[PDB]
Amino acid sequence: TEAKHQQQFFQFRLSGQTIEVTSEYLFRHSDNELLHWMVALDGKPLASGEVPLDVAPQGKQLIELPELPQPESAGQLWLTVRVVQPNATAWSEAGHISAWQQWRLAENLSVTLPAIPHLTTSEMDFCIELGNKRWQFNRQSGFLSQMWIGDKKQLLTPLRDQFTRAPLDNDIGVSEATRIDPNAWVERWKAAGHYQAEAALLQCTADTLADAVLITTAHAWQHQGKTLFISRKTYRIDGSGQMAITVDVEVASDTPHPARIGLNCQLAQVAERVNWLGLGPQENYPDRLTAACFDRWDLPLSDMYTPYVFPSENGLRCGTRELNYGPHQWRGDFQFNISRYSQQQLMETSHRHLLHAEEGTWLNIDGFHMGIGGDDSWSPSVSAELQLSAGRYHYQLVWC
Amino acid sequence: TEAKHQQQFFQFRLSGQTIEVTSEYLFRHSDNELLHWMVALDGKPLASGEVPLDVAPQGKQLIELPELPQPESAGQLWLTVRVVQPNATAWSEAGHISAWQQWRLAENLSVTLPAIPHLTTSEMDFCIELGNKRWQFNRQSGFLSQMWIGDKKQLLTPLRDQFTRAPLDNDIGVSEATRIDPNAWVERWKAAGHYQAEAALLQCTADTLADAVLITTAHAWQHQGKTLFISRKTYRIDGSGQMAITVDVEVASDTPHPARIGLNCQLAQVAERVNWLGLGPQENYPDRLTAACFDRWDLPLSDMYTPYVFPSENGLRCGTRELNYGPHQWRGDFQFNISRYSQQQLMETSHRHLLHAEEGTWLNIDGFHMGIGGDDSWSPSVSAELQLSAGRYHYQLVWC
Repeated sequence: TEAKHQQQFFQFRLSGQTIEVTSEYLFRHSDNELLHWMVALDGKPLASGEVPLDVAPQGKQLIELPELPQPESAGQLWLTVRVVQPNATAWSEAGHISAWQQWRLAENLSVTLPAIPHLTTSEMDFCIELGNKRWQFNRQSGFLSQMWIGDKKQLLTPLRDQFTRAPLDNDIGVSEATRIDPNAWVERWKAAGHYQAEAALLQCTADTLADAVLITTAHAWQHQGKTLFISRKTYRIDGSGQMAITVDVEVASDTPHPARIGLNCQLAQVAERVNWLGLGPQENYPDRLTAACFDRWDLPLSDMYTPYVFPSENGLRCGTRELNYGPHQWRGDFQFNISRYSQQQLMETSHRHLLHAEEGTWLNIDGFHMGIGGDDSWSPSVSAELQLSAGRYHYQLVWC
Repeated sequence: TEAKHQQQFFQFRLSGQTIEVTSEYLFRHSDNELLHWMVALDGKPLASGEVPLDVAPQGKQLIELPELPQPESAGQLWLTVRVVQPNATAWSEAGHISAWQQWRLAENLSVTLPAIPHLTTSEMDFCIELGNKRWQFNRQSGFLSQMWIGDKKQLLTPLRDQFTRAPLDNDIGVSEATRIDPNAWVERWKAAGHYQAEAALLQCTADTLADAVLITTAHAWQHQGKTLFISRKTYRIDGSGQMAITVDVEVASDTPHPARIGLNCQLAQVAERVNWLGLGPQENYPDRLTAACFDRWDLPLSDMYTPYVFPSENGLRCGTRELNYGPHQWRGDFQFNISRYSQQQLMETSHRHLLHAEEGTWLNIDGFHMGIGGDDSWSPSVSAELQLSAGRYHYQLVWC
């Protein structure tokens, strides 16, 4: 689909209210083409229309959109156009989409303003109660170890920072089985000990505010006395049941740049659908997301796993502002994937048919994710602006 | 100096311990050239050496550095090389530097761990007392309005967010006085109301931790019912006298990208020197910083103001991890300028001789600063990666 979008024969430019369509056909007029446009406010459709394409080969057609309805709610307005072929051809069905493009329109930042959670202090854990719910923070590990909705535990594995991915074929960087590229990203990550790095708890305290509870943690990841990453976190659990998570990550400049900076947990839930506001229905990465579109997407959970024959990191969706899985909701500005296979099982399994679904749902939420490359697959091919080289990283997430 | 660095006739590459020098002379051997190298750990010199250059025209010389001393103190090791001409020529004195380059070496992230400040609540202000010191937060404006060291006030103007700069000639985008470019950055900033935008206080509360005090603020900047920017802040005043400031800024995607995202205040101090760990002795911008070097720099305060004949934003230093001015210290990862002229007076004064020094010191500390452009001066010339287009911005600062 990335190939389809980049190779599309119509190119689009949005002046202000005008869409300029350019034909990259050399010989045919656009005689089987219908432009559909839609304006949505973070997934919700506000306006839509249809305009027949009437563009010569290598020519341009100006399409003036009507007066768009400047809404009242906060959020980002998005314009999406798609060229549909209303007639079947010898090679395509009626209604075939041949080209599309999306733009941000006007944005309206929200300035609207929003019991009290109870903090139990044991020597081994911090427990925060609000209503039926509980949050449990292991004071020895420093991680949120368990969550309670009603009577039922929500996690099978604690919420923990993750800096690695199960390596893609581009990460592995081999074209002949007998020759290993020592500059390959997986060779550099393994030699740096990214997959072996142990978290050293630096700080984990709890403070009761007059409207919430604040858990502060700091961890250092180390391999052989070298600190690779430091993760500083604050968890703000308010009376409205939200858990605001702020993460500041420092990466040593001399370590190879990590594949991702995010969080990972094994949810106890196995739900059927994934619902979320972000880029594209399909899998998209920071290096490959131009074909994706921002919208509200809703797919079965099997659709969020790409069954590459050699298993690797897969199924990521970027630009996500909201993710819904069962009763849980995560908001912010993140990338995610979600599936029944941990990154460890993906990395250790040579064939997709040897994968087995693990008992809950593995959730990877990334503030930051490296590009996937692909200029070739036998040398480092992620461009320098798609590498996580900034050294300090910040992201915020809200879970309910 | 940026022109001197980019045009230098020796080019450098650091493999691992080896410096490869490439000559861009066509006709002369490097017969008046001495490479000086120095390794420092955040300004402090650890090792240094001298190596005569012996490179043919268009040739290469490999220089293997000795065993560098792997230090114990946290911080970033930096390698700086400079080519000096030991002999005078007809056009240069003895000791003339003709070329230089700096690299990051190994980094060691710090994982070391560090009374109680008293919070007065009035209806108009929050006041935090610790020792001799006081911090005052205007509850109606939401800003830190005054600071006390001993008996003496430290601010003449409250610490406030700043999203504008006094426009450069490239921002103004005019080459003929009769013709105004409506796409010029200053025209877009003025039409969007960046210079007129009024801060609307959303939130300002205070919470007393068991080791510090936390002031939380949120502001919205608006022009004619459009929210341009939202600034969310936390001020953490601990028992060690530090004030940790965290700022998260949201920018509306439909406003023109702001010239800077930072803080600005008028310090009551007028001190003689500026001392700081960051890029270059000279003024450097995100678009123009390759000639600068990371080191500890110490200049008179007049050296931090560039007296451009048409006054504009000037004197910024990027990549700064620590800034010292009188008894104050700011740490983090910021850009700053410091001078006796506010951005307003710089913007309103047509000639440098019409500037008058204001009573204290104007401090601008930027998390983020736009590039200055200069491909031409009569059209928009800041490249897209040097524009503040990310929409959400985070920076942290510590004032001590």
